[PDB]
Amino acid sequence: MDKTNLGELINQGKSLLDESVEGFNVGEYHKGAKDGLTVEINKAEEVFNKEDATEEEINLAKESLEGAIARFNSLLIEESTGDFNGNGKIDIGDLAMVSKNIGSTTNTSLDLNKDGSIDEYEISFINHRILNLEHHHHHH
Repeated sequence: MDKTNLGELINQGKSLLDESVEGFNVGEYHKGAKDGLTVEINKAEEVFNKEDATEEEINLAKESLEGAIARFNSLLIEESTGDFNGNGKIDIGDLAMVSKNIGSTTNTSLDLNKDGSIDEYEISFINHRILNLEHHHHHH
């Protein structure tokens, strides 16, 4: 069963984008995700079922398949992206960590989306988590 790299990287691909949704919190990404993970598909599926999807197209189509899904996977406000500082703190990372670079493709370690640019996609969660963090007095 050829097209392994494809059928193995795409099966989940079209199932990810079709499972995920652009929203603004855990389980939903901001925007620009539905494309990447699909762009790899549009380019992969065309290979998955391609005839020349031999030794030339597979690896050629798996490239973005192994790097595009890995991206979108952390686009839906990574189930645990809240840890912007990377040490375990969700309160200032929005007004000190993420908002700091905003639009930087070097510090993707704390981008709810991981689109390589601290933008709205990365503020969505905190912006909400901050407000609806507690209802007693303060502190987590």
